[PDB]
Amino acid sequence: VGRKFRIGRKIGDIYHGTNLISGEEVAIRLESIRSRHPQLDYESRVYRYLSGGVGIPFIRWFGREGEYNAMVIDLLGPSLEDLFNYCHRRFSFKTVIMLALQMFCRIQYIHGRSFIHRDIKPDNFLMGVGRRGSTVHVIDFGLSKKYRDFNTHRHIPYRENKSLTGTARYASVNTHLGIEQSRRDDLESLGYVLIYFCKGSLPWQGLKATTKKQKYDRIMEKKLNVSVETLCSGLPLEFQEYMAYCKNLKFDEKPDYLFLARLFKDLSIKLEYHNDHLFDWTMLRYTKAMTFNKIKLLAMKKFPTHFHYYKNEDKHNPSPEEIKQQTILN
Ligand SMILES: NCCNS(=O)(=O)c1ccc(Cl)c2ccncc12
Repeated sequence: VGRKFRIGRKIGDIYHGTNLISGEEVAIRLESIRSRHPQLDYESRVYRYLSGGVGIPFIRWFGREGEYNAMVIDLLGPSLEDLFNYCHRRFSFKTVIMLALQMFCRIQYIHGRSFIHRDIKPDNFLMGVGRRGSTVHVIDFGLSKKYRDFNTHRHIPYRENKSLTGTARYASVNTHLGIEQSRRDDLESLGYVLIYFCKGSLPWQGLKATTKKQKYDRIMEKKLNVSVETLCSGLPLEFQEYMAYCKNLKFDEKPDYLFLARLFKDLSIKLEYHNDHLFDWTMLRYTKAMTFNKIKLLAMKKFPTHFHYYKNEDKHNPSPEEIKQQTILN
């Protein structure tokens, strides 16, 4: 039903859909007019302005279908959180770095297009269905705002006392303080996600509360009490360096994107990694083609170079060479 793709299995408000014209697969969402505070049309406009860039979902059609407005995107495979779960909530350093690299360029592009995503969670990073199944795409711009005016490139004025949006686990510290969000906050959230991929957990998730605000404040307290080098407890120098730079950015200040890109790329070169686009889930699926704790042990012995991990008890800054000894182990 609908115009003019047919919606099917629920993957709501997101449903699996079929292009009747071609047979192409379609991810289609419809909002619920008029409650509560629907914004789908605005998001569709954001997509339209952002189109042309890599890792940007393509809106086939947006309009009003029957009662509800509908947005239509081509299918984009699993999120990085679903792949996170598929790899037992832990990524190898090669995957994390490669994900961080593409994520950098995607987020850079958005900032180049004068916007900021302001959500940045693994749930909002989807891979793709086919040939573009190696690329990383970005979704949900419902909270996105343009930070600089388009022609004049003038930054939006400084504001405070506002609420936080939207997920506290990956939220910036400044956002908890009710500070207007700049580019720096997108990058800080990104850093939180990278640690989330390395360790598999964050110090503030899994807390106790009686109300949303009390929940946010408790996460806020934990984030303030945790040092930068403490949360990068078993991670290389570049991981601390990234978070240090991002938290020390002015509101108006634009990030030196190439510096953070080189930061992770040089770390990759130190570790003798490559942009093979061979991720953890890729090689895990391949070995499984021939619980899953067995498969993981097998895949490591097959590709000893690729799989390097984080040890949960370590309070340490593992040298590139130290980590490269996990290769000779497997
Ligand atoms: N792996 C979870 C799948 N996410 S999904 O199908 O609901 C999905 C949600 C939201 C958007 Cl914007 C999409 C875009 C393209 N493909 C799937 C999309």
